[PDB]
Amino acid sequence: LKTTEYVAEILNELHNSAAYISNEEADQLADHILSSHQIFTAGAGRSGLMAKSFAMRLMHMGFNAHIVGEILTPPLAEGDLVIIGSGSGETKSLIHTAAKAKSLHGIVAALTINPESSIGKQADLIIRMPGSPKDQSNGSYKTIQPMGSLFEQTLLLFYDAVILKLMEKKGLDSETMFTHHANL
Amino acid sequence: LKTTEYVAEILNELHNSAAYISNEEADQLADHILSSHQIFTAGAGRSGLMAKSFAMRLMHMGFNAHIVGEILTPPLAEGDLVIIGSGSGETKSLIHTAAKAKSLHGIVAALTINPESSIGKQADLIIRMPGSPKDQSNGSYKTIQPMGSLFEQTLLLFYDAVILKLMEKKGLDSETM
Repeated sequence: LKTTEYVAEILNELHNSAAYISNEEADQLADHILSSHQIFTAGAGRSGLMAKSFAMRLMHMGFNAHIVGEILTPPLAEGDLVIIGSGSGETKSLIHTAAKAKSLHGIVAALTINPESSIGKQADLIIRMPGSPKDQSNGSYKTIQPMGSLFEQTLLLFYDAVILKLMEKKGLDSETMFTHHANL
Repeated sequence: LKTTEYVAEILNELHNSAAYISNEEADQLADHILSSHQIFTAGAGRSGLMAKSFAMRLMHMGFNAHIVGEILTPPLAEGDLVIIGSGSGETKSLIHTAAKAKSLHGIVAALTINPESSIGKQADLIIRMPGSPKDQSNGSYKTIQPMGSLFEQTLLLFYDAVILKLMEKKGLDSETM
């Protein structure tokens, strides 16, 4: 295949995966971002990178956004949000993050294939992601890509869409858009 | 209005945008990756995040992948490839990177909206990205999202498409990874 055909193939995969996400949980996420005084994102590897890109945009929008596990991460307080992207829902690091977060009476929101997983079970809000063996045998999910790729891409677009819904709720657009980005 | 609808909006913007890329360039980037003995990715901010995603997946295929500007990045020798993602092609940190790389006889590929930009003029391979004033005035390029969002999403999708082409050329699939 041509590289551009692979791009288009990828975008085909992302269609079946996207829409399939439930609005009620998603749109609830945006309200939590609006209330909580602090917001933390989290993920491992490539999912970690996507979490970072979301926190970057949130900061640009002027939320007190943070990334779990960086050098200058502040302590979570009661009420703060924690957003966790994890396919498996099993990554031991992020289990600990959710558990520790709930103990401090933070709110945990998990984005995962497996709502029943160790991370899902802890979450106050689950945004269920496609990729289940049931989804695959269904025809509701399929992929040509090495493991993680489609789920990681779904995180990005999903995160960026949450950005759009926050702009809307705050009455802004990609033209007005004043972003708080680094200077030096 | 609803988040899943905005997802679809983004999907729409990507369909118009993504495939808008030239394969002659693309497949030659895959060609270069298989040639060079060391591969370096590069970017700033979010584009930097995408390039880290690339290098990681390139690492997974057993390529000699690194990311410009990390603690353990080794020195570039002649022949090596450096892949640079820059919307405007005018990020100062990356201009230097591009410059230094060529000045060391490395091969430079740049993924920018502006081929004649500072970074463009330094590159051996350009992968022109969608977003130009022309394409804007044309009515072909529209984005409802904060600046760079679309270019960045595109970078990621392209990088993962390039991974797939590399798998094809190496005769492997999702399983063998």
